Amino acid sequence: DIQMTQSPSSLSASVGDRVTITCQASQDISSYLNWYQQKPGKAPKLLIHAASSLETGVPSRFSGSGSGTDFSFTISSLQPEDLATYYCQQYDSLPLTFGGGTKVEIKRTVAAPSVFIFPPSDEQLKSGTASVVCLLNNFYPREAKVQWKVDNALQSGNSQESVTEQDSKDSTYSLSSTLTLSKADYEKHKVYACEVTHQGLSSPVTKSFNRG
Amino acid sequence: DIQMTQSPSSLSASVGDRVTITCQASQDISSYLNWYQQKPGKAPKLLIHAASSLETGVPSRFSGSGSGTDFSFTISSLQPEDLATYYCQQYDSLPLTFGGGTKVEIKRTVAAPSVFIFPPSDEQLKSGTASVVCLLNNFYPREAKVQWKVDNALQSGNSQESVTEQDSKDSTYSLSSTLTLSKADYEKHKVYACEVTHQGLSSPVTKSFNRG
Repeated sequence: DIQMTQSPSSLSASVGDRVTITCQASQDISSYLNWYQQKPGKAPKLLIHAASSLETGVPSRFSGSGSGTDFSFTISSLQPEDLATYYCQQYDSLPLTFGGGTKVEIKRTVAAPSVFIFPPSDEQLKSGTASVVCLLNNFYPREAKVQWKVDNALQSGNSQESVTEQDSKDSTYSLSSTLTLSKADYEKHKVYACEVTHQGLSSPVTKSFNRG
Repeated sequence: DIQMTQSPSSLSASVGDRVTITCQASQDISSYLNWYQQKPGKAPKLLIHAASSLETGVPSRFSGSGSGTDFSFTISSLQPEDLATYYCQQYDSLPLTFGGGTKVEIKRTVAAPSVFIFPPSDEQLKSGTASVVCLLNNFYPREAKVQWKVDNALQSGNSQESVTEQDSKDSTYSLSSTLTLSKADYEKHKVYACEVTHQGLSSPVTKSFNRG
């Protein structure tokens, strides 16, 4: 088939920066190339058709060019809402093939995570499990550490965390750590602590509560 | 343009099950529909072209049916290699619209969400806007439904959700539903509720707060 080679695999640039992504077809595909934008968790959206025709409704900062084997896509000045994975697709023939994609990540200033800790719900305890939740809100970069301490003893392999994709409004992340103990182990202890270390934190922040 | 609506948005199933997704167009598009498969972090792959033409190389457990406005896709026996997100796309005319997608995932121990509700801070209300958040935490499968009620009335068109994509999928989700109201509207009501639904919950868990 026609192989589509996209580059780079991912990249980070500041808002206002020009972004250029390229695609090459294994063979001359004339001008039959489309560019899609895939926001996190959404269906892909067409931005550019036939190598350079900008779809109506798409911001003018997007543009494509080239023909034959080499093609390129450009974002004049990167904005928070451009956070997505861009794909090029050749439509010279079936099977319509896509390139690997390119994750663009917005670089921005360091933001300190504002943190909260939430004790298990009595309704949750009734199921045989207690989940203590620790929330790290609006931070940058993503590299953040969250260590659990139950009665001063460090925890391991009983924590699970979900971090969000970079926010399209302010380019920050939010993370949620969850300590899961059986109702028995939970009742055996009093102090539940969550130690969050981040780059915008001079010293590790510790949130905690005393069991009822 | 032509709007494509898929169904369901996600589904959990065990290896060997017969799976069926649907896709309906806002207007007759003949057989001009493609069905893609997208593994996490991969570019979509065309599986079916022209409504029911299996692309050379795809396994026969995959089938397509439909014409005009109602289409469907079927997997005779779900195989572990089929766990992914599927899309339909119409190519009757630009902008080559893609449906929302249907995430097909494996059945596992049902994990119920611990919902939390956060009211707007005074600093934000200063801005003239009011956003009340409702976090669904650490759940599974992804199928969940957050419903907002203000002074016991059902709201619509004023909330936004962002599901945390799970990376290394022997995991769980987190979902935020943000209801934005103008300051004046926010101060015109008392009770703000968020009623979530999930298969882990025996009954819809309604979480709320009273302005004040």
